[PDB]
Amino acid sequence: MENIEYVFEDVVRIYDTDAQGIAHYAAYYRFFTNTIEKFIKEKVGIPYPIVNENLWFVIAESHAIYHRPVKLGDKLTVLLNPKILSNKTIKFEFKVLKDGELTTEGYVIQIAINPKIWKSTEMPKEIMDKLSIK
Amino acid sequence: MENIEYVFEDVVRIYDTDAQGIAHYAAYYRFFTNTIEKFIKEKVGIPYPIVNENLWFVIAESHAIYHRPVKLGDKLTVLLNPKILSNKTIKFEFKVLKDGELTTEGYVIQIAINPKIWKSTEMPKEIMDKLSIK
Amino acid sequence: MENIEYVFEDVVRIYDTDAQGIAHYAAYYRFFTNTIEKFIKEKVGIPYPIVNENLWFVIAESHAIYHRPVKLGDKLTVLLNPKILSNKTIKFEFKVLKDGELTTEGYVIQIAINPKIWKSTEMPKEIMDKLSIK
Amino acid sequence: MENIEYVFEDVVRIYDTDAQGIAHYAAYYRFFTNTIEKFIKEKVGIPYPIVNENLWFVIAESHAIYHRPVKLGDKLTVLLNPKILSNKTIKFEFKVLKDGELTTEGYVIQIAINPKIWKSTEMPKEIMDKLSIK
Ligand SMILES: CC(C)(COP(=O)(O)OP(=O)(O)OC[C@H]1O[C@@H](n2cnc3c(N)ncnc32)[C@H](O)[C@@H]1OP(=O)(O)O)[C@H](O)C(=O)NCCC(=O)NCCS
Ligand SMILES: CC(C)(COP(=O)(O)OP(=O)(O)OC[C@H]1O[C@@H](n2cnc3c(N)ncnc32)[C@H](O)[C@@H]1OP(=O)(O)O)[C@H](O)C(=O)NCCC(=O)NCCS
Ligand SMILES: CC(C)(COP(=O)(O)OP(=O)(O)OC[C@H]1O[C@@H](n2cnc3c(N)ncnc32)[C@H](O)[C@@H]1OP(=O)(O)O)[C@H](O)C(=O)NCCC(=O)NCCS
Ligand SMILES: CC(C)(COP(=O)(O)OP(=O)(O)OC[C@H]1O[C@@H](n2cnc3c(N)ncnc32)[C@H](O)[C@@H]1OP(=O)(O)O)[C@H](O)C(=O)NCCC(=O)NCCS
Repeated sequence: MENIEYVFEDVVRIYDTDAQGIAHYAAYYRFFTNTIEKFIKEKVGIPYPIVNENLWFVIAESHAIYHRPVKLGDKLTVLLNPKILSNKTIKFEFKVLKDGELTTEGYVIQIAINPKIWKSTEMPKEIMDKLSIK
Repeated sequence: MENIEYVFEDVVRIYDTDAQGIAHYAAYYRFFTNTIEKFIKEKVGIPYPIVNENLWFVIAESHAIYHRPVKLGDKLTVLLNPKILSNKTIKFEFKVLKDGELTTEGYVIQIAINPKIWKSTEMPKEIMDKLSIK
Repeated sequence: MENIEYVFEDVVRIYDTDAQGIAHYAAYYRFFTNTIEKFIKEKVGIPYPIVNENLWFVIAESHAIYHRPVKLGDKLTVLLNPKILSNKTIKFEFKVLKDGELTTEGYVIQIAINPKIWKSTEMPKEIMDKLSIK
Repeated sequence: MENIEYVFEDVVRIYDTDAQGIAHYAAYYRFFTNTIEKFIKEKVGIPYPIVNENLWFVIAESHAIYHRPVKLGDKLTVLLNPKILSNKTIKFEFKVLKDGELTTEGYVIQIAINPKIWKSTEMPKEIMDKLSIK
């Protein structure tokens, strides 16, 4: 449980599926959004992706490779590997597994911005400090 | 085309379906949201449901009776009957049809609010004036 | 563990909100589906809303009143009251609370069907014996 | 009508946004799915992503870069560039513009499959003859 902040688990529900009977594009975002939110909560102690009126996180890039399908009722495990690319950027890599078998892998790059001017902004030292602890 | 502001048509797409192969709960909201937005645009000339920083519309109540299923690729027609219940409230009744055959009917009650205090607020006369014209 | 099948807790997420800063129409479906799904699992011990190839639950009617908004981060408690209307239809009444104040109330009505012919069907006694308790 | 199959226009809706006041991850799927669906209809004359019981398209990989945000009400133009990678896989590259400035770029890769066995399958010549034009 030492790395538990990097592990998120849940089941595929009706609203994660479309008529092809497999999880859909937006369902993977719920899964990886839940994983990043927990991580930040437990590692940093702050809300995500809206931290405050002067600091938000927005997605600058996204990628996913869907190796295998996941169906309604599958218990998924998501594994997170955050990489701090700068005082403005984080790549959250993730893997999705069913019973230890990889189904999906990808990443999202998020940028810290001050939403009032809507430009990128350097993350406070407190947050960087928390983020550097494995 | 005189009542065209009350008529909205579109097809059911992949993302309106879940694994039961029929349109899902949120897909009807896209359909009825598109219908109300067009109506307000053409009848009133303003954006919806966020009109400005001092005036928004939020849903206070909703109802739907789903008589028949709609499937991927169905061309749906939505018919709107707005009833102005007060200077603060509108019931947007709707019907959904496939080839003239009713599939769905319901309503949403929307309230005008000033979001800065988050309380109900009376709609300007200009808007009421526009809304009263059939 | 008194009435624990009937109580579900959840938290408002970024994907539950729209630009009005509050939970949107589909979010409430997320909440009540989770509540109903959990109830069925614990009380009947079966999957929901697709039980098997011959037995599905489909929504016939939905209703909600939104007394108060819920926002990103709020924790919520859904209370369920299943009402068995017939050998084949259930009305799942629900309330949403926040810090123990009522924010939302509603119901969905669900009907058991055979999806191969798409007509409603009596719930098996297996299932009805278990639902009939409590 | 030069390259009209490749151009799609859409508008950002309330259901395309989250509490950050901008279009969210799934919204972009809404846009590019509509773009791809329209292209397939006009170029090949078939439904997408479910062509028939023996032929579906499923996403194998997705990628996007979000240069600029889009907001509620913005009109958008999606530009499509289909690249045929094999007898069974297509890479649908896309750009999103707003007031003719680049906001977003990406691709999804789609594979033709038989869903009854769930293995990839060569696209029929009917379909490939039509896709191969332009
Ligand atoms: C259908 C599926 C199993 C593919 O089945 P398969 O036939 O066993 O897959 P293969 O690995 O043989 O792929 C077939 C071809 O596609 C190619 N392919 C797979 N991924 C590719 C990609 N990312 N880019 C380009 N080509 C790709 C393979 O190289 C192979 O090429 P080939 O013509 O040289 O043989 C697929 O992996 C799948 O079900 N993925 C799940 C998709 C999903 O759930 N999508 C969710 C989107 S939200
Ligand atoms: C499956 C469906 C066709 C019902 O099929 P059916 O068997 O032909 O339907 P019936 O009209 O005979 O309904 C069966 C029973 O349910 C009852 N019922 C239907 N709607 C009801 C409701 N709103 N409240 C209470 N009971 C209801 C009927 O009165 C009937 O009662 P009975 O036991 O006295 O015979 C259903 O109408 C349907 O497919 N609706 C589409 C649902 C859908 O697309 N849901 C989308 C949700 S987002
Ligand atoms: C904004 C909100 C608090 C209303 O604030 P309020 O100032 O207390 O508004 P009121 O309760 O006095 O109601 C406004 C008026 O419309 C009427 N009204 C409210 N709900 C109604 C309903 N469901 N049907 C018909 N009329 C209704 C009221 O009677 C009142 O009329 P009145 O002044 O003549 O008495 C509202 O309850 C709310 O925030 N709801 C939650 C919105 C939400 O989260 N939903 C969207 C998610 S899908
Ligand atoms: C806020 C926004 C304009 C960035 O503003 P900006 O101040 O110009 O930020 P920059 O372009 O200088 O990039 C910020 C930093 O992160 C880096 N960065 C940006 N995108 C990156 C990416 N995709 N991968 C790795 N690093 C990246 C930049 O190189 C820069 O680092 P630097 O200062 O060392 O050069 C951003 O482009 C944006 O609004 N994107 C749209 C967000 C959105 O709508 N997406 C969510 C919907 S799903």
